[PDB]
Amino acid sequence: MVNPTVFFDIAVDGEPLGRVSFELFADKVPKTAENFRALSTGEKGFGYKGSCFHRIIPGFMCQGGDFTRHNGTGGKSIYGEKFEDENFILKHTGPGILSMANAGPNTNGSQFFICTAKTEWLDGKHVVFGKVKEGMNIVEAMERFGSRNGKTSKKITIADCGQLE
Repeated sequence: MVNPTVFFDIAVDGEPLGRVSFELFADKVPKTAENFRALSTGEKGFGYKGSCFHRIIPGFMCQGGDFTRHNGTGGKSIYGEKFEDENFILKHTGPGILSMANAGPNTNGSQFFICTAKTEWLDGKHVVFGKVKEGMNIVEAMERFGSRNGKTSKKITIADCGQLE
């Protein structure tokens, strides 16, 4: 059963930018991969469609997935509560790594980040569960709207998202 692929169609102040696709490592972190997959399809009745990337820091990361409060304070998983750190098998090895944001041990919800640099200090603290497969260039384009404190200079949104074959 092949690892799923999901896509985000990104816009900038409502104007299309491009598509980023991700391989989700369901073979290694199935519970975490499944959360992200089902939030991307919206099949549980909530998820990432229409949400923003609220914190973009060039040379570090692009963080999104707070579909309830749009600022880093919200989000929820498909599991009715925040869920555990599944494992730390995979490491933050460089740009394109897809990993869970959190606020302490075992507090995964919906927020995630895309690395734009190697972030090894996060190893063992944030669960890595995917990587960018296509459109790393689009992540780099997104990154340019960020700033040192993370505030974006244009609204960066997931205008559509879902699963590709």
